[PDB]
Amino acid sequence: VDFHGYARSGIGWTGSGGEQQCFQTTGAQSKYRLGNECETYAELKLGQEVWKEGDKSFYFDTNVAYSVAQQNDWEATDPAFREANVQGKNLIEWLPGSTIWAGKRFYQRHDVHMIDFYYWDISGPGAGLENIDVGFGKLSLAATRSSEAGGSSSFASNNIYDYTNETANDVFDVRLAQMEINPGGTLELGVDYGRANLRDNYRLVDGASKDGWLFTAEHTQSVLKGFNKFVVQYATDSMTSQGKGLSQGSGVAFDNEKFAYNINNNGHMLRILDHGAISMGDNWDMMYVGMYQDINWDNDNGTKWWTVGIRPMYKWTPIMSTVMEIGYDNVESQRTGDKNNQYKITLAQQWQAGDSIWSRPAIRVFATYAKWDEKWGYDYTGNADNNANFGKAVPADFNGGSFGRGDSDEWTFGAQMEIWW
Amino acid sequence: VDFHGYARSGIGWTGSGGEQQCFQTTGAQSKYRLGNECETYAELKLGQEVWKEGDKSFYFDTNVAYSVAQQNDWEATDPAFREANVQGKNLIEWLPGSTIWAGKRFYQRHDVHMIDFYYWDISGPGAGLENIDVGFGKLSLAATRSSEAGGSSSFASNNIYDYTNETANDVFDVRLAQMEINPGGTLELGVDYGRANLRDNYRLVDGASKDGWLFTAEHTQSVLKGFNKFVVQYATDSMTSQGKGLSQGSGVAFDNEKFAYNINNNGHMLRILDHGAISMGDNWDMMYVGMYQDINWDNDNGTKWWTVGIRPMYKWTPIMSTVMEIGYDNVESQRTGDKNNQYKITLAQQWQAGDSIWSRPAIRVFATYAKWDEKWGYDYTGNADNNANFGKAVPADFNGGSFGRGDSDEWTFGAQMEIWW
Amino acid sequence: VDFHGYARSGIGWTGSGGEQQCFQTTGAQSKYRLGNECETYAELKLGQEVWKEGDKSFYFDTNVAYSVAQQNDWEATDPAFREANVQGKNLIEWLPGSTIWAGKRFYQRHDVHMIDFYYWDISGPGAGLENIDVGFGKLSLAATRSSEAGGSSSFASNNIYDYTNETANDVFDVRLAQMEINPGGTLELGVDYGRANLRDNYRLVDGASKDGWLFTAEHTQSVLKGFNKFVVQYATDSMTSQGKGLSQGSGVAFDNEKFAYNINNNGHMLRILDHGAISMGDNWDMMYVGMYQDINWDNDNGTKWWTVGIRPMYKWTPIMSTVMEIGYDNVESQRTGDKNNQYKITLAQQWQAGDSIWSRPAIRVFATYAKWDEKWGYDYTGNADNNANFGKAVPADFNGGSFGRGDSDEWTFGAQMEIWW
Ligand SMILES: OC[C@H]1O[C@H](O[C@H]2[C@H](O)[C@@H](O)[C@@H](O[C@H]3[C@H](O)[C@@H](O)[C@@H](O)O[C@@H]3CO)O[C@@H]2CO)[C@H](O)[C@@H](O)[C@@H]1O
Ligand SMILES: OC[C@H]1O[C@H](O[C@H]2[C@H](O)[C@@H](O)[C@@H](O[C@H]3[C@H](O)[C@@H](O)[C@@H](O)O[C@@H]3CO)O[C@@H]2CO)[C@H](O)[C@@H](O)[C@@H]1O
Ligand SMILES: OC[C@H]1O[C@H](O[C@H]2[C@H](O)[C@@H](O)[C@@H](O[C@H]3[C@H](O)[C@@H](O)[C@@H](O)O[C@@H]3CO)O[C@@H]2CO)[C@H](O)[C@@H](O)[C@@H]1O
Ligand SMILES: [Mg+2]
Repeated sequence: VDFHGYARSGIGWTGSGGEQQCFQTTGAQSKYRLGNECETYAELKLGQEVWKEGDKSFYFDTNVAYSVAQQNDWEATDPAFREANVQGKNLIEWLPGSTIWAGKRFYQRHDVHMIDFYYWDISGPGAGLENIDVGFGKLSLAATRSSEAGGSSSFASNNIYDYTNETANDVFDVRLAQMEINPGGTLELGVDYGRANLRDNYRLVDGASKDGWLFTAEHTQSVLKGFNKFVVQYATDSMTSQGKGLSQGSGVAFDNEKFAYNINNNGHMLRILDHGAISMGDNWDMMYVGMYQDINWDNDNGTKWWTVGIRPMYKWTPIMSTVMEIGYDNVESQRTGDKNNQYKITLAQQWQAGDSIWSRPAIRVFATYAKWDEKWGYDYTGNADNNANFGKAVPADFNGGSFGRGDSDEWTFGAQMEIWW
Repeated sequence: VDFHGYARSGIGWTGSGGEQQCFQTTGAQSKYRLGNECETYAELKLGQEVWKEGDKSFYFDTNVAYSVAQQNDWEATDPAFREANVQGKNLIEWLPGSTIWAGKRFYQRHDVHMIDFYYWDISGPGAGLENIDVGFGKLSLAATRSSEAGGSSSFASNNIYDYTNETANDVFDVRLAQMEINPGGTLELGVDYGRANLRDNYRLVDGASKDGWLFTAEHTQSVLKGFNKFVVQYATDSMTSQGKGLSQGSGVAFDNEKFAYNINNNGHMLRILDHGAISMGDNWDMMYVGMYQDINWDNDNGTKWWTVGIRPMYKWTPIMSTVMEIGYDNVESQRTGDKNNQYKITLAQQWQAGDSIWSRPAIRVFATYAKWDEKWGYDYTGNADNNANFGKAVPADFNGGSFGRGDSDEWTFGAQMEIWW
Repeated sequence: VDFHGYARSGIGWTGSGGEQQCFQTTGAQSKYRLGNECETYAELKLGQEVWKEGDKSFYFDTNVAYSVAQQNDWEATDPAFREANVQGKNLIEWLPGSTIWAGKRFYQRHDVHMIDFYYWDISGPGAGLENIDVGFGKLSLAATRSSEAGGSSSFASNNIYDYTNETANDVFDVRLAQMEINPGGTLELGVDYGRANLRDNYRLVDGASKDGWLFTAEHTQSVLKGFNKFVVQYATDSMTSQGKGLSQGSGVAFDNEKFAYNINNNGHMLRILDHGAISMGDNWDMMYVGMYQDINWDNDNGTKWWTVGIRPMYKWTPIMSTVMEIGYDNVESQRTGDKNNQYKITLAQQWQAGDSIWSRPAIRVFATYAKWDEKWGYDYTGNADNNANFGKAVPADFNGGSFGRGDSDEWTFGAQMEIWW
């Protein structure tokens, strides 16, 4: 049996009082990871090569995820059965070196570690013909699925409350990669086309986006004994809300009281990202991110995001170092023009089973500090039925109430373990 | 650690629209498997031989099942802890080669793959003395348990709504097998006696079946480089409803509104089955089933079922083939004399890690087509309290409403993976 | 992959009728284990040494628990994700042979097998520096966490029903062990200090205990080819209710109707324990316990407990024996002075993969008998709101109703498997 996974777990305290807290800017889709994670998360994989004959082989892989709050010993939970697929390599003579697979599978995800941000991820149930050799590069083809909670109607109503049927969305993906545009660099290009796939007779709301596009282009340059990635992405409509490759063409959301409300995503998104990790000499390592994301919706509720941070590691011993992370966020509401922002600074002393910023297990002892000043928030007060502004960006003092995290401070500290195997 | 299991997973589309659908005749207890399965199901076993001394050994086995809808990546679920038992072989000098075991264990199940139909299965918590050598054959003894949701009353009421206590049922099993009645053939005989085991003072409903019998006789003949099984079974009363060896002597069911209703199973069942797989030459393999099942209940709500289908595999390469399945069902209501029926035809191109119809992993790409015409259905409209005909067979247009699947068509298609290890 | 666990599973019957029952004295915190367990419980561990360099190594461990009722095959359940931690040994040059760890981990538990009683157990999320060599003995340091369901208020109310916020408690532990006070004996000493850690601004009830102490001293003497432990413990206030090392300084409980009620634990506890297992010759083994526990609360609802039992094993063969267990309990209510008591006698014939009372797998076939006479019970009738005596000790006939198990008899029997690996 093969055994792999990821897991993080720990214990912490908040400067002001009680269990530890985590800090994320209202409107941003991420937080600066170090000494700013508040869960025990864990994926346990058990795979195995079940048959081999020369070049031909069949591999079986599975994944079961657990997420608990780590406030107690016995903590019951509903695990997620995230992957169970079979991949057969070299089984098709004519297209050599390629694989065909079917089943639930995490499929070629692209992410940014220090902010735990996945920027191109279409995993889920699916199937595909992977790694076909096109000479100048490798070309892969796949189809995956997602399905939104409700959003379709059995008959034609004018009442959004009748659109409660789960609505399926398909994604068709095509990538061309490992092209050496330059010396040291490579270029990957991909096209994603998604669409809500309606049951015979069902109907979507009026004006629902329905389908959409995501265009990705990623360049990898080898540098300072490490690397640098520069991405640029462009999304359209039903692909703007998730923004990783998955489609939500129905435009209907739901309150905690089962009331349907309208999230319509016609619009577009533009992403410009650059991240990497470089080694400078023998005693330093350092990861870094810089991103600007702009979701512009017709519905006028989009946002414009900016981030930057760096994680420099300095090594006393081959297995003892001092890590430091500094991050800055700033989100501006499309609807109101206000701006929310924050900055965090963490200081940690770790012991890892490695000599790299990328090596783990790791055992940290840290201290984090954050100061934010938010001037807007989302209005989730009331009910999708009571409230008409339900789920819209609204200023910090809108109608004498108060939205957003405010303008304060805080510091937390503790011990943590993190590890991929 | 030992690692074994079963798992199936995939992606599909319905000709008419949306996610894929599966087809099963109303009244039949099975569907023709190929390109007609709509879940990600998976059992993960982790066992181990914990002690051996010569002939003596102690084996530890466990099983944990997962079933999700494969419409998304993160799909939480409550797993079933299905087996955790210990078997010790040769530990009793006097009866050599035999095992004694205790714990939850799948125990000697007999099924029919293409229709995924288990026809003799009494697994659950239990214990037994297995494989005693009686000279002309092997004789095994076991006791397993089941318990129905409610069905007993603390005091004597006349109101069925007072019969809500979980009611336990025990099964006592005896089999005599591996007897060579003829050359190439073998004969197994088994007797099952089950009964509801009431708590001190509790009482069952008036007229409740209470106990019952299942008699099995299975002949296996070696043929065409494969085999053929011919079964004949006979059940009585509290063994007719489940019809695999488990007992339900209480006769009380429950609506989705927690209202008790009366399912009384006094009557009998007669099963005549013949299935097998044969190889004809070097380029063809083919599985086949033929069955006739008649449940006759006093309560007049039984049914009379008929099935036939064949799955012929033709192999282009030692690892690439074209499979085809064709199935026919026809169920007639005891209560109304009407008949429901259907026929399915699937065509698939697979790649397996084998050269057999029985070998897997397998990766299929298929298309299925079905046409049914149902003339009756079960009335589950209303409430066990609102409705008096709750859960009874009723014609297709009974009281202007409509029961059954109707008289239509459909075709689906997709990709799937399936594998036992 | 490393694979370990514990698991017990089986099938049983009650003399009087139905599934088997288990017997525990009202007020006692344990039952005499043999042929007196009614669940399928199982922990499945999968660990692994992920990196080693000479003396230095990093170990990864995990645990997932399942508990089902064994009344059926398919039994769904919510598993508990109990441990996921990383321990790195010898990573700190200056303090050699010591480990530093972080994550959810079972940490140095001390228990009493025949009564399944854990008397010093602070496991949960946490971190620590383990096994520092202090010359005359080994000194370890750790901090673990727990959190009670509710018990804090956002503002200052006088209504206990406003104290519904989960309230966290930290524990700080220090032990000094492996000191050879005498020849053959050793001495461990430990101090535990726990306290509810309130969020900025939240408040506890008036008079809430808040914090507390647990003092442990355990002496182990090597004897009769086995051993003997003699413990003495002393707890104070917020450590008296759990009484194993975990803190509950809030004093607020909840009915099944979400109504807060007051459990206040100011008081103290005194524990005197002596247990062990000895071998006498070659044909006998025998475990034994003797304990006296007195929880004295200001609130006057404490109890005074007494137990004694012995489990003598006599071995026919190196792998076939006859086990016997005899236990006696007697609890007296602090509030009413009444006394509850019981005695059990079990007789079993087992087959184990060992020659010891401590060796398993084991497969038992047994019969148990118990006779009790309880004269008081807890009043859980009504609601924390309806009832004012909710949850208090009350005599057996208080207000014409009836509390406690009464004065009866019973006998059960069956087969079971049990195994740690
Ligand atoms: O295994 C490689 C991978 O390990 C780590 O990624 C894990 C994350 O740490 C963990 O939070 C989780 O990520 C989730 C994202 O937060 C969320 O945006 C969404 O996409 O679901 C994710 C769950 O899959 O899981 C991943 C891995 O399963 C590490 O951060 C990565 O650097 C590394 O690529
Ligand atoms: O492992 C041998 C076994 O593998 C396959 O059987 C699995 C079925 O595919 C799967 O559906 C499931 O069967 C369930 C039945 O549908 C149901 O009638 C009832 O009896 O519960 C069953 C769950 O145990 O599980 C089995 C195996 O666990 C394959 O179909 C068989 O040919 C083969 O014998
Ligand atoms: O693995 C060593 C350990 O095995 C056995 O202990 C298990 C118990 O049999 C099992 O009931 C369970 O114990 C629970 C206690 O009943 C309860 O008081 C509380 O502390 O939670 C416990 C769950 O951890 O689990 C343990 C082991 O996980 C055996 O009894 C012991 O002798 C032995 O030390
Ligand atoms: Mg659940």
